[PDB]
Amino acid sequence: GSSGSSGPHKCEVCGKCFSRKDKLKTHMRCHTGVKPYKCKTCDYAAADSSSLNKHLRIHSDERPFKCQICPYASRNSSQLTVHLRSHTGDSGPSSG
Ligand SMILES: [Zn+2]
Ligand SMILES: [Zn+2]
Ligand SMILES: [Zn+2]
Repeated sequence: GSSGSSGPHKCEVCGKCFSRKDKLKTHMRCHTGVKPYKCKTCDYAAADSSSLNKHLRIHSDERPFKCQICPYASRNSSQLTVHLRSHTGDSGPSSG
């Protein structure tokens, strides 16, 4: 059997309180952007990866270092050293 669940649904996305489900249901119409390509700081969404990649260009950031396991990056090597730690279960090659 099922009891059911309900409650208030605020447009946290922007911060608009909506009690009438009918209202919100449509309110979303505005927030319609399911693009996995979004800036790090800006709220811009691109369809094609490249698009986002280029957008990052304008942003002056010196990140010569780049992790292997993850596409992560750091301005200094030191930072990367501590970052790696994260990768605890790094399944890879190992002789012996
Ligand atoms: Zn909203
Ligand atoms: Zn940006
Ligand atoms: Zn990493």
